[PDB]
Amino acid sequence: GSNSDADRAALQKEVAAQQAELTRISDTTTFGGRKLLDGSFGTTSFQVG
Amino acid sequence: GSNSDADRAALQKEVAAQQAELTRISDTTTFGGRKLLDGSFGTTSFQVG
Repeated sequence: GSNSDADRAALQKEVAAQQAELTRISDTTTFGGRKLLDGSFGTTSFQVG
Repeated sequence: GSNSDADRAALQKEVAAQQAELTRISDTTTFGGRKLLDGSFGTTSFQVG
């Protein structure tokens, strides 16, 4: 309501913790010590023939 | 997967051992101390007439 919740400090802290959690989900997906979604993914290609 | 198995070092060791076993199969065919495939084979001709 632009004037009701003066708790904007903890609100920004909440969304900042959520962004940090997102950055963590980016990492910790190391299927082979080669974390998939984040970092530098080599744009691989699986040979099937 | 072009990036999934970082154990390509042991993979190379495996392939090199397979190649060395191939070269050993080439040797050790000393049918008379005249190993057929490698070593010294004169590419001779068997007389039958």
